[PDB]
Parts: sequence; C-alpha cells; structure tokens
Amino acid sequence: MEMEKEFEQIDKSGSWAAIYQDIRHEASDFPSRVAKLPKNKNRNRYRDVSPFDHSRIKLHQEDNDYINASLIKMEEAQRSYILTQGPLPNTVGHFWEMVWEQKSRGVVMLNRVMEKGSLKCAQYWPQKEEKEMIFEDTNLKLTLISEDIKSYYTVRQLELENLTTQETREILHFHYTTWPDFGVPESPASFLNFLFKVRESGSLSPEHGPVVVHCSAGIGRSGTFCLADTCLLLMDKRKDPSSVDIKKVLLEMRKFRMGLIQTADQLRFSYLAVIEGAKFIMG
Ligand SMILES: COc1cc(C(=O)O)cc(OC)c1OC
Repeated sequence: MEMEKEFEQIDKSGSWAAIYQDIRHEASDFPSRVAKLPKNKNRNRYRDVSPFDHSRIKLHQEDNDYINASLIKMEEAQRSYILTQGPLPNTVGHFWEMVWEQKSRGVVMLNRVMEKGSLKCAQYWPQKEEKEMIFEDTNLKLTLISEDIKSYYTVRQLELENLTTQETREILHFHYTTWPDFGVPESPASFLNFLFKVRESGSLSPEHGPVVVHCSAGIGRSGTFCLADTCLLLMDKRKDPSSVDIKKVLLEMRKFRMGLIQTADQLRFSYLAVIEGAKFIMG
C-alpha cells in the first residue's frame, strides 16, 4: 500500500516499534564462520556484527583474506554495494586493498572520526597534500589531491598508487558530516542532496566497480543510504511505482548483510527520505 498512506498510519498510531521488530524476526540467518575464527580477532570492531560467509569480500591475499565487508547485490534494480565497518588501526591497509581490487570509484562515509567523545574509526585518509600516507602491509600509497568543504558534506579527491607497479587510481571520497550524535536528522533533505551528488559523479554506476559505504558498524547509517537509493530507483523503473514496498526491499538487502537499519527511528527516517525523494522524480 502507498507509502505515504502507510507512514501516515504508522505514525498516527505509534507503531514504528512493532513494525521494526517484525522485520527483525523474519530477517535471514546465514552462517558467519569465517569472521569468527580466532585469527580474525583484530579485524572486527563489533562482535554482534558480522559478515555472512556467502557474501563476504575476499581480499586477494594468499595468507588472510578476511575483511568485515559485504557485497549487497540487487538484482532487479541493477545495483551493487559494499557495506563495511569503519576501519580499525590494523585494517586500514586492508581497507584500501579491497578498494583497489574491487575497482571502486567512490567511498561513502557517514560518520565522524570521533562522535560522543569517542573514536568511531581511524583517520584513514591523508589531511594535507604534502603529507601522504603509506600502507606497508599492502603496498599501497594514498595521496590527497583536492578538498571541497560544504555545509552538510565534504568531497575529497584521492589517488591511490600500487607501489609495486606504479599504477595509479583516482578515488572519490564523499563524507556526510552532519548526522547527529544522537538520533536521526529532522529533515531528510540534506542526506537526499548528498545521495544525488553521489550519483552525479558516477560512483554508483555500472562501468565502475562497486561503491564502498561505511559508518561505524556498517549497518544502520549505511543501510539507510542504500535502502533509500534502491527504492528510488525501482520507482523510476517499474510500471507502478506504487508497488515498491520498503519493508520488502530491506528484508532482501538483509539476505546479504546483517542488521541493516538499527532502530525504529532509523526505519521511519528511511520512509521520509523515500517519500520526499520521489516528489522530485515523479514531477
Ligand atoms: C508488483 O510487482 C512488480 C511490479 C513491477 C512493475 O513493473 O510495476 C515490477 C516488478 O518486478 C519485476 C514487480 O515485482 C514482482
């Protein structure tokens, strides 16, 4: 049933919680044995957050292929995304190796390095042109080319170098800066404006490798990001954009990664973004 009618009635009523919980109860339960090996212990930021074996990204490394990252593949909607945790001090190098092997064009970041007085991730990119970073473990180098600072987001151009072969690769870093410490944004406009810019650069397009998106854990914030985009897209694609059911798309995405969207609030945000979003691509 029509999204807005649905959202109007879930609100009126107060039921966001009920609905979130039902999604939670029917979500897929696939194994995660590799994440759990003992040898893979410093490569995981949260214990209740793992990547399924069947959809995890392997590092092209002969000694430890393990990384906390997942490939979400949406069939109908012709889109692929990689969702992953914020890098830890020992995985910084692995992070950048995946970007390279996966042939990604963009990197989407939805958190701040420090939120609520605590560290949420490592400072994994260089902050001055002349102050480059070196990934000894992975034989890669990272260089800051340009910065463009905005009110609600920051975009950075980055250059990766195979030390090995002197090969280079230009990467695009999209950093959403203003998700609040507590809660959800009031209005979705800014996040939507941030999506479209992501879209506009080609970073989600098929002639490139899949886009890498992270927050802290890689599932709440990050899940909102792609849920909203997929849906928007389906709405342009189908005959009746009124059939797209957000709850179904989410359960689907979750066949690929656990816990996409972490709170009822977060689910309701998701709706708003989609409703407003569509206002644009139906006019
Ligand atoms: C309501 O169901 C569908 C409707 C449309 C459409 O084009 O309206 C496309 C679909 O995907 C193939 C559907 O999924 C089964």
